[PDB]
Amino acid sequence: KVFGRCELAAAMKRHGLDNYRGYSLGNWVCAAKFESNFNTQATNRNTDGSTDYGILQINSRWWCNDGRTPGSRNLCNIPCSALLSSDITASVNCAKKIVSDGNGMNAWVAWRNRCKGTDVQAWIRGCRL
Ligand SMILES: [Cl-]
Ligand code: NA
Ligand code: NA
Repeated sequence: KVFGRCELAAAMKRHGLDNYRGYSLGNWVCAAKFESNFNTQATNRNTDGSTDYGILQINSRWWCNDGRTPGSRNLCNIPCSALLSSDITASVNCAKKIVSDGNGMNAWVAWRNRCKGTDVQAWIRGCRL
């Protein structure tokens, strides 16, 4: 399922992302846009066994388990398939685990590159009427 920009931003605000660990809402929409293009079903079969999953393109090497990434971790204790659900809640909760450990959103390359310097409050403008 591909979210509308404001559809997504609303949900991300209901999932408590607004300023979560120092990161305003537009940040989260900006990384979602530039990781998956708002599509909860986005995958990216990284060259080795690893695979980026869902709206925030979570990597199976570290966070979830697909059953195909030898000696990966599962730091969210979820199977990857759950990220592709079209609900963002699983993707959103594992992301909160990622931003606290201390990088934080730098953990997402698309955020690090396409969002860091931009004016990010623009990714949520016009979404209230
Ligand atoms: Cl913002
Ligand atoms: Na695995
Ligand atoms: Na979780």
